[PDB]
Amino acid sequence: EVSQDLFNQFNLFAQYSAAAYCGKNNDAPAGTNITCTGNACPEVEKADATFLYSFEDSGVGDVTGFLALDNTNKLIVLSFRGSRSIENWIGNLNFDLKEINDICSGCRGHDGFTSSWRSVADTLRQKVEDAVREHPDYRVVFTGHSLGGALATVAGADLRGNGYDIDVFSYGAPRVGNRAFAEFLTVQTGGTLYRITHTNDIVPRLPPREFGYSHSSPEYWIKSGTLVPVTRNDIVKIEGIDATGGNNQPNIPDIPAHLWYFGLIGTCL
Amino acid sequence: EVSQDLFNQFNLFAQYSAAAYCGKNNDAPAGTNITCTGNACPEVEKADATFLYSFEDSGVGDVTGFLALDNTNKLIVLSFRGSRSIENWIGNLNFDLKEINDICSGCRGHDGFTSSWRSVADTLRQKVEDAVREHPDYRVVFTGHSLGGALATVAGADLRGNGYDIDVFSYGAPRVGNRAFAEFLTVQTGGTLYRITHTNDIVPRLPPREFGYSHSSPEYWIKSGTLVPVTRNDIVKIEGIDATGGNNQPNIPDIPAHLWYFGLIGTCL
Repeated sequence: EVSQDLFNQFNLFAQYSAAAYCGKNNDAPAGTNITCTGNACPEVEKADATFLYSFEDSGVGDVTGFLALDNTNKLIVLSFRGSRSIENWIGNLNFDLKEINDICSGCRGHDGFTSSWRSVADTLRQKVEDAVREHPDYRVVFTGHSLGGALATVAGADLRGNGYDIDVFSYGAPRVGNRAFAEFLTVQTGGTLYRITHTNDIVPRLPPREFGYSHSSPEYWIKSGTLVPVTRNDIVKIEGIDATGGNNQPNIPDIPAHLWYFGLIGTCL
Repeated sequence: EVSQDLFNQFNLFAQYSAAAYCGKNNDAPAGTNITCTGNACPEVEKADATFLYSFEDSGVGDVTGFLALDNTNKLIVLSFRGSRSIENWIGNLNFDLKEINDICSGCRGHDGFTSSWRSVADTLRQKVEDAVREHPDYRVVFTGHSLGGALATVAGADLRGNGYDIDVFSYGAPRVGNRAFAEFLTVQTGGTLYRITHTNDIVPRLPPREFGYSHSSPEYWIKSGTLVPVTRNDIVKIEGIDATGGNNQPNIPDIPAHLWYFGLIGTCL
């Protein structure tokens, strides 16, 4: 259903997100080769990939992650880590929508996450633009898992439209706001956002559509189970805003599913 | 380089060992189907397997585990859980011997795995005698990962001799005694020991061959990496008390390889 080529990119950014959690990237220097504990990012390891700037608890929300240069894949990857302790971070999630208009008219975006990027935007936007300058032939991708995901999406739609495309790969990201917004992220150019989800991952269930939230389109939904290897013949395009048969199926959800996107993610052996 | 039937048994007992850490298994009413959280033990979930005796923290060594009635596989399984933090248990690992002539004359063992077992030995011997009575033709199998492995092994060697074979499958087990214990465990009667190791796993290399400890033979080595699916082709039979060319290689150990035996084990998603 999804192309071998999209499958590799999905896999690779899953590893870049997982690397945000695992091995020597929580804080660190510049130029460092990227490596992960417990085989958590082999495809990144296999690439000529190097740190550009590493961050932590940046601004009001606690923003942690890195900016990488991948000479093999021709990339500049900004990766946002999610929470240190997920189950905590889960129950505490305020269903609250602050209007997004700067980013788009009539739109609505989650106060916690919406407020979280602004906190840091200028100090990193800068650091990206700089890299863009050095390798203007390189594709800018922002990725992230969980809280890291949400950030990426917010950093992305935000910082888009200054001349350089911004792809986003989110793995197990939650809703960031409203049906207008959703429609925005769906047709907004200069970056194709790829919202990846798994089975009944609890994160992209929240917040609910019952609370006026919605998700952008399409959604990429991994139907293979937890700990199960992923093949490109297990990933389905759920095109149509909030179409069902997706992470939005009617049924009951789970956390171990949040930790399995292609490989182990948001935790570290 | 092992048979298929052998592979399935490896895999089922890895799940059975996993379950000892994960699921609603830690204490539940007898007769309830055995289950786990985070896709830990699906082949055990597939079977008609219920708990017989549930325990945890019992013993003078906080010994944790379960006895399990498997109608589908026609087995009686006794499963021992490892430490809750394999690190604070690797770190704190005391290597002092003790006499174990009850098991085998001359043999000396780790005062720790011996004593925690000795304390639960009567009470658990009894409970297996009831299921063996209840099911004379069922296979008694003792299993465990990490510490669990070790205990299981020290149980097997000890309870063999009552008129029923006791097979042992340990996963990433530590070395358990001197050269006398080994040989007893390499050629002893009344049940086969299947000692499974993965790559550069750490615990099977402890305690050192230079604190008076040695390995039972044979060894079934898993060559596939951490977070990599296991095939019959990725297991290799390593022959010989303390042989090398498997796990017992002069290289640098790895905690995460210990946490992957056919699937996730030693931790829960």
